Amino acid sequence: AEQVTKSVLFVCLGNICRSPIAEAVFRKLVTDQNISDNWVIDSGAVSDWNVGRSPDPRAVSCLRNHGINTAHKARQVTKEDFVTFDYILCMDESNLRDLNRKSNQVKNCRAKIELLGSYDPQKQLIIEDPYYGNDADFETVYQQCVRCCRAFLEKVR
Repeated sequence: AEQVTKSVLFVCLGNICRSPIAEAVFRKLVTDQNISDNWVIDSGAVSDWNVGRSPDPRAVSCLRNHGINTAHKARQVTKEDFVTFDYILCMDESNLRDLNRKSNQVKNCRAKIELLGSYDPQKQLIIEDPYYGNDADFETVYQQCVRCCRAFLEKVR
């Protein structure tokens, strides 16, 4: 077994609810397909408000419900992110606008930035912020992530 090394950065506003879910789901996909050795995976925030923090407890228990774990600490997206990741996948239009803006200040930006939901076979473009919702909202986010992440992987795999 030998290939090339790819990388994806999952992005949300706070990197506390959504992207940690996407990231963890994605590591699990890769792990299950015996391709971890060829992937660099990470998640970050548009905002710096929550850096250093662990993931919302509802996100942690949602993943646990699905047999998945995470040890993520919130971090901010940085300028080098744009030259080091193959892809930057975000949750909603606001994240999208925000990243595009930053990436501009980036000369040799090589990252492709897109909505993770653009990969949804069900076409639910946006991954709604679950912060003020309840346990079922987290569950629905997990579900979207699963669909989108499987779809994404099948095409760049």
